[PDB]
Amino acid sequence: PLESQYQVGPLLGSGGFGSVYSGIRVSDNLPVAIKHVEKDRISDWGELPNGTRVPMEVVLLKKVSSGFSGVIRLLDWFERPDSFVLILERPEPVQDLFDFITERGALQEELARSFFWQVLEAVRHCHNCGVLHRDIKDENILIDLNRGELKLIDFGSGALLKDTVYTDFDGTRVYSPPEWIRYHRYHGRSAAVWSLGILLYDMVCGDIPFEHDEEIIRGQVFFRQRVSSECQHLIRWCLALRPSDRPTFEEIQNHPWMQDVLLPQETAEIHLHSL
Ligand SMILES: O=c1[nH]c(CN2CC[C@H](O)C2)nc2c1sc1ccc(Cl)cc12
Repeated sequence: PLESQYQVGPLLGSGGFGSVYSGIRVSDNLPVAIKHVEKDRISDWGELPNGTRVPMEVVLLKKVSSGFSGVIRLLDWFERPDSFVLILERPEPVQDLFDFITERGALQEELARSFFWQVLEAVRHCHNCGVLHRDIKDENILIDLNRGELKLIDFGSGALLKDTVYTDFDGTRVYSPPEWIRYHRYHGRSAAVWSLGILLYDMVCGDIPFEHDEEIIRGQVFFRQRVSSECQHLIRWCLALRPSDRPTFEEIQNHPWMQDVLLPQETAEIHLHSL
């Protein structure tokens, strides 16, 4: 047990009410993120395979951890009287997709296609593991600036994936679909695909398409930057008003705009400058 197996560093992130510290695993120097979660604001508890009462976030992290590098891995966790503490992998150097977009504006299609594809692979891997993220967005995506690999983070609004209707939601409103806004219901996959359309527009236009409830419900997309027709068609497809008109993961990945994606390595050399 105990907190001498990590050395705590500076607080990460530039705002918000959460607490995440840069850390280093004393045992082997592995860089890690130390995320503190308060009991008071966990609304969702689950119970572990061996049946302990933990935050849903932990149950979901444990279900998606494993060889595949597309989701940040939970390396360990500890409970305290008033909070849980989660130890996760930390790439170094790293930058979130929100900052990266703040710095570099709208991304070339080629870089968006490669980022977007790795996001699809990560989300497929969560779904495949029985986990629904429910807050896919540029702040919840890390870029490993050296290998050009993206990593999905923050399962704090997620749920077990199921085929029936969800009537609760706690993620980011401007990424949530029109069926949630109007009826307080949605289904997992189709909701996630809407958030993927918002994300792809964000990447190619440098900002999200909708801020207000009405624009979400209206679902009309205006492009403010030059964006190929195939990419605009994928986006409008993801943002179909009717859930059953959205594409599956498989159709998104077999879309003509998704062909000939760069490997992560090439993506970092070309767009992140590696060598
Ligand atoms: O689960 C997380 N949450 C957050 C916090 N935030 C709340 C604001 C944003 O949604 C995400 N950061 C991280 C994680 S894992 C992780 C791993 C490496 C690094 Cl460098 C940061 C993080």
